[PDB]
Amino acid sequence: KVKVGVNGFGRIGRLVTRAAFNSGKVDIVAINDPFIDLNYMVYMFQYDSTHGKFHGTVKAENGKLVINGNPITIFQERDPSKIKWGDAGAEYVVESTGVFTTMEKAGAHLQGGAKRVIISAPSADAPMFVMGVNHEKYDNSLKIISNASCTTNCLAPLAKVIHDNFGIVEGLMTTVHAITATQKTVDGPSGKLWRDGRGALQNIIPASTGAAKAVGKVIPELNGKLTGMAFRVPTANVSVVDLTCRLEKPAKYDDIKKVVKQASEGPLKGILGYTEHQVVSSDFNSDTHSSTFDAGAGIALNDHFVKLISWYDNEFGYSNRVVDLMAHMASKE
Amino acid sequence: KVKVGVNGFGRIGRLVTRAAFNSGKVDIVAINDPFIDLNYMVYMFQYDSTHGKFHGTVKAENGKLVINGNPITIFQERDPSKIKWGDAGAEYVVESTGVFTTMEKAGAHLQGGAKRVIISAPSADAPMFVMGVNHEKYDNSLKIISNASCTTNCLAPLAKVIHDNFGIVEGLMTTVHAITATQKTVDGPSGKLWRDGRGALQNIIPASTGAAKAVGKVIPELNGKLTGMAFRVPTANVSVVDLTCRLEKPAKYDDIKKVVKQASEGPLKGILGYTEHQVVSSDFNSDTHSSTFDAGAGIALNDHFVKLISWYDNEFGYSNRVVDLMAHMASKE
Amino acid sequence: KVKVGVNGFGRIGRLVTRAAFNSGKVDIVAINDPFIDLNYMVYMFQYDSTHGKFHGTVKAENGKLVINGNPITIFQERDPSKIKWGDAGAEYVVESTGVFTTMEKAGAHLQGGAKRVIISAPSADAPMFVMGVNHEKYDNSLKIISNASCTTNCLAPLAKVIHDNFGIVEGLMTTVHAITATQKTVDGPSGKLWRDGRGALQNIIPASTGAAKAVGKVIPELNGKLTGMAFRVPTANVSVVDLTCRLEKPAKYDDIKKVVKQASEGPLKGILGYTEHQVVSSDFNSDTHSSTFDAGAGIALNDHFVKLISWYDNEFGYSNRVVDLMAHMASKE
Amino acid sequence: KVKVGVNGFGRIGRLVTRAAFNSGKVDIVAINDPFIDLNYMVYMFQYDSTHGKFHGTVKAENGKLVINGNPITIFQERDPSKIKWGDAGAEYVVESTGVFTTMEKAGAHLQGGAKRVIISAPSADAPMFVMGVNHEKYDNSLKIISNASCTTNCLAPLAKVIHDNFGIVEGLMTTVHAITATQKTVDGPSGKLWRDGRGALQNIIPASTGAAKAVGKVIPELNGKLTGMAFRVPTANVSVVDLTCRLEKPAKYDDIKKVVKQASEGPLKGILGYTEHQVVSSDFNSDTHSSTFDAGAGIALNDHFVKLISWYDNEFGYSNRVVDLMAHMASKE
Ligand SMILES: */C(=C/C(=O)OC)C(=O)O
Repeated sequence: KVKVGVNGFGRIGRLVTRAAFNSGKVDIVAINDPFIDLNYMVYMFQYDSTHGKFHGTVKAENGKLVINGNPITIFQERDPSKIKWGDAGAEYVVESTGVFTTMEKAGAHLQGGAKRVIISAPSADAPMFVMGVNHEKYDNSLKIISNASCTTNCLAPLAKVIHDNFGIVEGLMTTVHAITATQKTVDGPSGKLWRDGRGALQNIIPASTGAAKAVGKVIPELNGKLTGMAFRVPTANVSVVDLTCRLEKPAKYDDIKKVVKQASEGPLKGILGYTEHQVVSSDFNSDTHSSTFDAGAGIALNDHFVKLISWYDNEFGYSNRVVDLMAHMASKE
Repeated sequence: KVKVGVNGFGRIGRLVTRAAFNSGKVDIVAINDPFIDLNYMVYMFQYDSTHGKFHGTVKAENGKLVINGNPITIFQERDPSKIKWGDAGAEYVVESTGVFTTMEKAGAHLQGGAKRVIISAPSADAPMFVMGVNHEKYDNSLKIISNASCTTNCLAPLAKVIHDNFGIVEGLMTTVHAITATQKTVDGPSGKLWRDGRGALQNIIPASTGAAKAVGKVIPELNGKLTGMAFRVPTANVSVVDLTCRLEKPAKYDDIKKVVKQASEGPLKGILGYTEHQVVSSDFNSDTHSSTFDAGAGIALNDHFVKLISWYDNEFGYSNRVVDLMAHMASKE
Repeated sequence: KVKVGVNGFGRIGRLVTRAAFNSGKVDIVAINDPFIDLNYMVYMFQYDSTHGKFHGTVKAENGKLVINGNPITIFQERDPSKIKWGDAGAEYVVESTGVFTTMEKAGAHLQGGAKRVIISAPSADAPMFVMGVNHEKYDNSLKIISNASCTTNCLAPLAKVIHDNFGIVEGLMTTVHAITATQKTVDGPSGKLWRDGRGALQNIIPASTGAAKAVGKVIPELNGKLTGMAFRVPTANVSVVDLTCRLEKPAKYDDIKKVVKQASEGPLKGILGYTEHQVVSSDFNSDTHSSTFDAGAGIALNDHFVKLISWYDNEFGYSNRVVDLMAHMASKE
Repeated sequence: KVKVGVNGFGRIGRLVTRAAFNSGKVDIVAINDPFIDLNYMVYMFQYDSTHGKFHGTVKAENGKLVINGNPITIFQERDPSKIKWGDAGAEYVVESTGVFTTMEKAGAHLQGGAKRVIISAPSADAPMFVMGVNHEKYDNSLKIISNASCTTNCLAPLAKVIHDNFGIVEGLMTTVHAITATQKTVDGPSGKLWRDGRGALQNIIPASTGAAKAVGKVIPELNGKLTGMAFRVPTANVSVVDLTCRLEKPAKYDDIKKVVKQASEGPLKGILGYTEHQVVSSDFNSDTHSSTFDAGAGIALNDHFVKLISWYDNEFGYSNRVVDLMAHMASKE
């Protein structure tokens, strides 16, 4: 129903576009990317190494990108304040470039005639939302908004269920993470973060992340009670969260499984998944959940100290939540 | 000095053999493998995808394996009771097939005339040792010994230092582990461990391990205080330990750093390393340490709750610790 | 309509089974595998790293494997002679273990009451068929038959169109091939084929193949005019043929492209594909074509000396041809 | 003896530097790179994922890079016309950025006081050389020179031996090539070459190359008689040439082995290699040959039509030829 514009046609930009057409929950009417012209967009959207060929039509017709017969207006504007969102009829804009994450920069989209702006990344100052955790706190007064990180959309729905039930005294998270566009194929320059320059095919690579800490802004009761870090490993897609956490109320592993499977079939349905199957990462390729709890993989030392494992397609899970949020925003207009 | 026989020319057999000649600490004089003919042994020892071409000479000469000029006796004996280790003059036998890990099956090497057996794997009942942790607890009465698991040999020297200075109340360990010979190139049969059957190039694979619980047996104070699990990731070699633990005494991160660094210079030198460098996994390929503490990669929630990172070359570190163990058993005969 | 048994639930067995239900061209009524129980068959069939989760339903129910509501008799017989194919109504048996490839060993399925046997591998003596090339030479006298290799099914349809139109004086093929179930994760034992034991993730591995020479059996006019070799490379699936051939009659690259495009739209449709798109290997993952000509990747030196590139999903292409071969066999009884 | 400056501290710039210090054939006195400051250089040079950690000493000392006690002056200029090579005393400049490969752009180094420039890539107009093939046609008049490409350096020495002895009438070349710094970790923008945009870990990627044709410039007799293409595969390093050629004089395979072994032992020593071992790509990691002919991997259809296989470390071999070419240039001053 709501008409959407996407700034940036990267993995997130294209996969949000793909998720909008598959779910039908929003309508993509404009795309802006200064480094990908229209024919190149046809090709980049049609063919995907990770998620296969688009099931649908995609063609260049009279200067438009046409997907499933729906023409999309294309801008090639390096400055966000110069994108005529309002001319193209784009009410919400997905800011997915990764370089306009502050409320000051992301706000440029309001100049072109856009009413609301969703940042597809963590934000220093924009209010962060995670579907099924704190989305119901959104209101019409917020015009610039963040959907947090993929890792945050994994840990947070799991953290919520475990806090609400047994209470998290303190937790340390490791994410074993698929490679991303920011890494390099062979040892190369990554001036800010030296490890991230090292060959992504050859290396387990330790990285910093604020994704755990950030759970404290979508679940305030956990503020200052979570942090962690990442290992980038050589797979194309799908990441796993490893949450090590002390609970204050006693929790048998079967209890943890009981409450998580309850949440998965009830209000967190389609956001937090549950499985007892002998799954590996490629089993969650193109899986739309934010988080799928892996019963068999985790381990408890005692009733108050556990290791919990949850899978997430860092590409497809996150992109589907960016669509799910925009549909909630538009239901509350 | 002590004359060693190796059962099984697998990854461990060849690299134990390789580390022997490189360190000179022991003298290899026999190999038994019944699926690998002498000519094939030349090639498999000469060429290594992970550790590069053997720096030295290897040839098949008059039915022996001649490495740097030292002729080695070759057996093709499917049954260990039937290997004449004594005739060949092998004081110690390394038991590296991974199927003779119980004291009963391992003992067969004594029938052939060997006096001692080192098991290059965890054992149900054979006594386990970790260099730098309980190797002095070894005495001439023991004739069937285990050198534990490569993972235990990474976690133990770190647990020891941390527990010595701060006390470990409890810990949960994740190891992000390189692929091994037991895994498959594509989805294949692993009847008892369905996940280890899934294609190793495609998948992050969750796995059970006893390496953390095993640390209870070489540091008895830690018995019942540690467990863990592993992820298999598509890299050829080098693995990392992620120890989340609670300490009863306050430990500022700079205090954890000082003590581990101080241990690495002192009694534990060459077993536990210390680094502040921006390292990635391949920086440790063919590194002879058991455990290298990674200062920058670790993170602390607070003075009591820490996530500590240690690298290990699961192939080369472990193989050097088997050679080291046998060296120490010789210094006390 | 024709009722089919599968011997071996390996990569080919399961994907032949998957292709039978997806296409609906045959009915799988029976499977034999001595190393894979009923339960484990549910999991291996349902979850696939390469081709994703089975679209449809799979459960164990009353000792039978139930796919899309169709029950399947499960045998655990090591000896092919002793499989009661006739009691379960298996008229054709797919011999997919790759250890019963001779007409003598393959005949063993007729003992248990099967009428016809399709070896899902090349055979030393059994007549070999390629769909769209020589499958019309099949008749009812034949009971033991081979569907050739995945590589022959890629090369033969292209070779046919090139020979038909311009005449192949001679040619040499390279296949750059994805990793298979016979390779090793780390340097391991491969006594017949020393290169094939070197670690499949680390290495480009040269290999011998008879697949180019076998095109001489399905197109007798090319007997003695083709040979070739392979490189194994670290991808899970999808391979490519590289055909360097001399042409009798003069052929500009544009004429080659026309006749290949024509053949792909006409009598070789669904078997030979044709594309001018900027494709890469993963664009053919789960592509059911035997052979897809890549127009942009090929190059001519001159009107008589050219290099032609053709993609093949070595798993899913070949598996669909086995079902197509059996369906054509049912039509001619 | 000759003093050398390196423009660009990428894979080629660092490994030429590494080869200069290990062979001792030239002295690196200066390095320019605008995106990599002094302390970053110490790290990127010290630790290499492919070639291992540097064997020697490297430190930042008083604004100079000090390698094995030799201090190196570190520029940070974007416009080569403004590097003060003269003042640092760099007589030869290695132009290794990839963006200054024309005589006019590379000529900019002469304005800074350098006397000659070696382009470490193919050039549109600068004369190209391959050591062991046409390097003796260099003379003191040439101030701007190209060292051709890693692939040309592999094909040219093999093509010269085959052509000197049997006569190359026509050849088509495929190179199966390791991933490079121009590729992407996941599907990403590559506006001029769309296939090079697709995820390098997931894909066999066809590509154009002028390497086989360029052989016609260093061996004028084969001008217009060679061309080829490439496939990029997911390995970190080491590539292979696949040469399908037709000969004028008859050549049994054993005659081809004989004359290639002969040239590898005699005047092409250290440039062209020869082996009969069951080698795989990793067996050539850090191998310094231009080309190693793999006798067992190649195949003949007949005495006039053969496919020949030659391996090359596309990073280390090429880097060592750059040092060698500068050693030759210094000798003819
Ligand atoms: C072709 C190779 C392959 O990938 O097999 C699964 C074939 O098997 O027929």
